[PDB]
Amino acid sequence: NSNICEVCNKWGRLFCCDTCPRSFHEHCHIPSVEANKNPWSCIFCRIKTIQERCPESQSGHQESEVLMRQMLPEEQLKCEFLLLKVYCDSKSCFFASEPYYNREGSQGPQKPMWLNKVKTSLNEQMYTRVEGFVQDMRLIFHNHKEFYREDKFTRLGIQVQDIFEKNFRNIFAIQETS
Ligand SMILES: [Zn+2]
Ligand SMILES: [Zn+2]
Ligand SMILES: [Zn+2]
Repeated sequence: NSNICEVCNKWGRLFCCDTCPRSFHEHCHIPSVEANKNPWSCIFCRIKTIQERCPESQSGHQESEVLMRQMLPEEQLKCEFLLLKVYCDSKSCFFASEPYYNREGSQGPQKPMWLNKVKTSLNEQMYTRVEGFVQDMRLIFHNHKEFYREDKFTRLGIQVQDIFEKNFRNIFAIQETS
């Protein structure tokens, strides 16, 4: 197994996947690494199994159809994994914890949002459809773009949004377009 956490790339107290060589800190894995279960399979393995059981799940989909899906167990897992993929980028640190807004010439957003809040919301089963999760994720970056205006710091929002969107299209097998 790897000797660093797959998500944050640090060593420490790691839990090892029994079906691939990845390792995780307890609260870096999403959901948090389970108390027992021997063997244990990580989220990357669980996602791979879904695809393998239903190869046609990788045929292309319309975003509008994906968003309206109810958050049954497999859609819940896919959103957990998509959230994890954003945390895997080190630039996610800027969007992880609750922000605050005091900048000359800007007003804070009406509805602040951050990754840890989405993480809690998923854990507490607060989203009933995929749309709920995706709207909150996109809101994180949209709030950032609006607040930071012409500062070059706006680019961090663009960059982390691109990681989100690429992973969304991959995980949910969105039909490729130009
Ligand atoms: Zn970690
Ligand atoms: Zn694994
Ligand atoms: Zn099938």
